[PDB]
Amino acid sequence: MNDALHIGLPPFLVQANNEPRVLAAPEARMGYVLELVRANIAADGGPFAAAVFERDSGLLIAAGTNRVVPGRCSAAHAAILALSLAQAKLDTHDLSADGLPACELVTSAEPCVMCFGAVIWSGVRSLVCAARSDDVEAIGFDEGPRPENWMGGLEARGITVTTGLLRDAACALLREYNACNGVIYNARC
Amino acid sequence: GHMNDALHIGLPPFLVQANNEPRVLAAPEARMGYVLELVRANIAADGGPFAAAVFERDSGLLIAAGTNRVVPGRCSAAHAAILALSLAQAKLDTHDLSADGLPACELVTSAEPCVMCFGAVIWSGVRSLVCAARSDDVEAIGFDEGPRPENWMGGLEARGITVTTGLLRDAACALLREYNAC
Ligand SMILES: Nc1nc(O)c2[nH]nnc2n1
Ligand SMILES: [Zn+2]
Ligand SMILES: [Zn+2]
Repeated sequence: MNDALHIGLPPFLVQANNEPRVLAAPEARMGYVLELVRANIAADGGPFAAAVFERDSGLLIAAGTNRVVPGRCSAAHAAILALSLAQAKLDTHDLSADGLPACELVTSAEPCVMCFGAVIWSGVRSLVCAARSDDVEAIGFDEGPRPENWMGGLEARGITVTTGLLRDAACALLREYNACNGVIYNARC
Repeated sequence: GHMNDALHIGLPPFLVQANNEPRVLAAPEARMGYVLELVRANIAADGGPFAAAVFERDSGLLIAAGTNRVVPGRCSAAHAAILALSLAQAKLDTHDLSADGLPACELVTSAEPCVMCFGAVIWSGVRSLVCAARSDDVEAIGFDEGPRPENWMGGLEARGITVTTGLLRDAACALLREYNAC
């Protein structure tokens, strides 16, 4: 659309944002996010996904995935779509606005510099990641020149940080995606 | 606004018009001038005092323009640079503005990008960034730039994006000051 910023969502992602879901444990939240990653890969997207949850209830607010290529938008990273769709559902730019419960971002990989800033501005009070930055860059993706000690930057910003949650599974998905990135047809892929 | 099958960021009349009107501005100040014009209309359209536009670096052909639409759009990622770069990619049918066969693109923005936009610029494919107001000018009216890397400018140049700042700074600050006063 030339009259607005329009990022369509693949069916699976639409399903994820339509069906009520509650996941109490961190492993439960991250496990669901990893399901979206495999499904995004199957839906022509990057091996990345994230979701916004109510930190104290585990209620899924919104889910997002990498749609850069099919979306014709380099700003379409998982964290950004998840944060935006969440803000659109709660009808506010601040997920920390008076009246709403604390929000948490559960992302399959540590945020690049762009999404890093996106998180700080989002209003979320917590960030939980799976794959470390080195894991993402090991298969080719660039995290960008994030400020030094970005983690300490978030905490000082009142944003608690956690990483490595279900890292092994997150890494397995990053590597299978990489094992198909090529152009030579692979029936196994 | 809010949707189920998509993230839809509506645009106000003037911005829609700006994204569909033929406009070729060769000189740098010409481009920055138009952009500051968008700032004003945006302020009147309930948006923040920020705007940007992507241009064909050498011909000055306007490709797309964006403005801060955070509050009215209920989206903290809706900064001038994000939308402009995003709508430019939409109009050129690609996520990479440096794609082969595509002309070099430039993002003329009213204020220096925040840590977030900093990254968007890097992943956008643009090869040039021209800014009017400086970071301290932005911070001087209550707008945060977030924790950017040490020497974000060198960070952009190291990646093939030449940076120019201070262009029409004074004219842009007058718009920042007025926005702040109201
Ligand atoms: N710092 C800052 N804050 C916003 O909300 C912006 N929108 N556009 N550019 C912007 N820059
Ligand atoms: Zn990112
Ligand atoms: Zn910004």
